[PDB]
Amino acid sequence: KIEEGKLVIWINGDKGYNGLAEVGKKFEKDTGIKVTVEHPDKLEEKFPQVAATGDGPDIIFWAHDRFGGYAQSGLLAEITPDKAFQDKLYPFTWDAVRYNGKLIAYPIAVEALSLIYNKDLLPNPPKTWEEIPALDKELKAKGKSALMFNLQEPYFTWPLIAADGGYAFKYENGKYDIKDVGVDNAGAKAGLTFLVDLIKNKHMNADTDYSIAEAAFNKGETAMTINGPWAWSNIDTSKVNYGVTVLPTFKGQPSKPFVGVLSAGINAASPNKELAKEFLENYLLTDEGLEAVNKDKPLGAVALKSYEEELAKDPRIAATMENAQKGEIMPNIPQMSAFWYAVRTAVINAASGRQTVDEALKDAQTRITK
Repeated sequence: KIEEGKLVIWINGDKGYNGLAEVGKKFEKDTGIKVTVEHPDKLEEKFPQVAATGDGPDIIFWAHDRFGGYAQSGLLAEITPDKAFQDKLYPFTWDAVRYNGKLIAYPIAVEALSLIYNKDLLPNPPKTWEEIPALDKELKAKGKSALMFNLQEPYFTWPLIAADGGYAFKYENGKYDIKDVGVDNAGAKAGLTFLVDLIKNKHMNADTDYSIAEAAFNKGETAMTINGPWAWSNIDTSKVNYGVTVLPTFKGQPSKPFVGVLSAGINAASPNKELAKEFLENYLLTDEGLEAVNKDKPLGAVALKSYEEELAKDPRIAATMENAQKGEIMPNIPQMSAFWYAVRTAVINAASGRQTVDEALKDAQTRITK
């Protein structure tokens, strides 16, 4: 029902929680206050429950998309970083941590899709989507295929659909305009159509899913794939000589993948708000703090400029941040749930011929703005 005089922190089991425990130890010796870190199962489902009764951790770490609902219920306190501290992190990350204009969490890390290719089959990866058809016919002459990635889930195909104009919800003046949806505009249709032409002309198969695409790439059958940092581990084992780079352009516009920002929020019920702020701003969000967490489990690309510049020496991390800066911050509003269902159906329908491109998107759009 509080604790007063200490800090309790929650973070998921797949993150560097032992490394975060170490930043906590440094805090205790410099100030005398104890910090304890915990990683309970399905913690993102528990928080809403215990927090509603005035209980739970003082601060919680999770992808920014879930904090929208939390803030809606008044579970998060408004943070007060001054203009100077805000200057230490890339500007676009702050747009992922606000509900109704108010800052409700500190950005930590950044994640997004990238183009991954086989250097042995393709020493020069394509810069454009338009080039792919010809590259495929060319590689087929030796028994290989150009590209294979998950066509079942919209999170994986949106980068292409969004490239020339698509977007979920318009973001402006620090707020999302629930009525300005971009799924049936010219750009979105052009993108979905190029995707459908790939399938019809036999360059891709409508059934291809996550596991099927990963295997083909790790088996050296296909020259490229589209995936996140969570897949690098497996490619390392496959022994394929791969590279991770900027996504191809479409109609000269950059592909726009969704961006997930690991963030730290403060319980509105916490009697330790000043301690939390001091800890997060002056201990965790420093080159020394993120390094400690990273050493445990890689954070990937980070929001802190100074440290990201060091990390950028790894071309894979440099690519992740590049595709992220060119991508679309995932909206944190409730209406976003309607988006997924409407778009998922639209893409599966167009790929199967069950429905045309122009008609699939029209219906999705009508559905979301409903």
